[PDB]
Amino acid sequence: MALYGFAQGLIQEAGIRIKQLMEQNLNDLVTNVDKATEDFIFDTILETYPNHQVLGEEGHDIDTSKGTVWVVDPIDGTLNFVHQQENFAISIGIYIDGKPYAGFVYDVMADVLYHAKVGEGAYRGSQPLKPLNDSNLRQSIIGINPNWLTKPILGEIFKEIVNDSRSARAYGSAALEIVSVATGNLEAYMTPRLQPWDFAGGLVILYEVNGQASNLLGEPLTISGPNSILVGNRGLHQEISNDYLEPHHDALIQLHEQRFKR
Amino acid sequence: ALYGFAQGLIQEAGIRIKQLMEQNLNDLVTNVDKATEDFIFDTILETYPNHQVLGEEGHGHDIDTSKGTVWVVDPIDGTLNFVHQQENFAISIGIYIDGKPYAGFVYDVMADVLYHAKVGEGAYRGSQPLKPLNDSNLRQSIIGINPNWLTKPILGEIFKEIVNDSRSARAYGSAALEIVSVATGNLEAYMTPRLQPWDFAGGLVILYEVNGQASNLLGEPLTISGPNSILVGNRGLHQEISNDYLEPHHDALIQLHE
Repeated sequence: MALYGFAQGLIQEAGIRIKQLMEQNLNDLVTNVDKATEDFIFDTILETYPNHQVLGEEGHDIDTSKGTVWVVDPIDGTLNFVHQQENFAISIGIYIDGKPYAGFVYDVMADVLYHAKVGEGAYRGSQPLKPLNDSNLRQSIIGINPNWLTKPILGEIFKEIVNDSRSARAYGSAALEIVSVATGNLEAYMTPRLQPWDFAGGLVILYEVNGQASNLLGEPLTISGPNSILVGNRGLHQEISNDYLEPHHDALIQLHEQRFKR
Repeated sequence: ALYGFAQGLIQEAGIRIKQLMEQNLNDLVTNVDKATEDFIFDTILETYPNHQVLGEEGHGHDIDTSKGTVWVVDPIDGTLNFVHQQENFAISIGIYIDGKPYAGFVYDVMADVLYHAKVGEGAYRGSQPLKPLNDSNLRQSIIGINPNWLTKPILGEIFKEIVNDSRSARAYGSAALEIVSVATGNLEAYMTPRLQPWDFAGGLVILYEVNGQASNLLGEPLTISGPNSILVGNRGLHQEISNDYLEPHHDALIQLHE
């Protein structure tokens, strides 16, 4: 539990430093807080575990299958931060020899840390989260940014799933949206593009409550590269993938290759 | 005093919803909505016999909302959020005198935050005053709009271009709290093609008191006489969205509106 405990305190303490920076200043603050927060997180890890690797948003050619890897987003939801001064998270996923060990998403402005060690359950603070139950799409609320319904091809494909869902939401922080699936606040969430540091922490929490995650082609998520994202309770993950994205697989493959190849 | 009375009243309504959720441990939302509206209605009339109540649960259907003092109330704004999230829903109460705003109240029940305003006297988050809004450019603005409206044949095109130019979009699923979100600065604009009076009435007073503006999609003023489309924002991007993006589609909107 040692490294887990170190991560937990570190992320909370980095949250306190984010609020201190916001106080002093009472689109340039967010860049500055983003760098401050990653340099603190990087330096504290390096001081204590000198051989650990850090895959970070702020930039810190890394083979994520070898040794211990911290994948960090200092501020996930930067626009939320700039415009609302809340609804943004620090996110930390920790992986050992390519394999998930622990995940953390810290809602800095509510002081709520979501966290999970692989195998040991998922938590909101000191309260355990319950396993997820299956839903049908017809009774589910889903997370999806309205901007994706405007895009060529992607638009038409996401329209049907929006149409069948009961309703749709979008909160602007991917790590917090994936946690909203883990807590049952959304039955599913999707986006065509996310960096590893936006899903790594959230994914560990999701998996402890029996949720599932894939990309839009049903392929597993890994921290080796950016990807599209579909997460949900088992049941309706399989309905969205099987009945709504499957009939459009070739078009999704083409989008995927255009976005990610090379 | 009428203002203070409504403040105490909306909070007690919330305590009772919290009680019915607590005791229950999708028929819940239906019964809860009824008991809250009946509580609100019985408490208004018992102190103010001569007032009326235009209610989501069905009190005052077709009353003529221009005569006298009129309480326009939604007990659970965001019924889907209530069912699925047990949070992100609000009680909304607008008080209108002679067809004109007097006061507004939206109570985020699970966060225990009351947003309130009396015409001419400022808007509040509990006891903290809310700052007046500044102008934003559309390209630097976050807008609130549900993805669903982008699926519809004529609407989807009418909103497309405004989603594209805007910096990003969000959707919370409670119109009363989305309007309040425009009044607090968490959103720069919010829009939808259909909303009942009980879902905007309380929110509009809060907004007007921080200098935001509100109209329908055709730039016409909103009233409590019936359903309408909605566009709220700070002044500059209200004007940017209406003038520049909505105005070209007036004839299609005129048609949708009837």
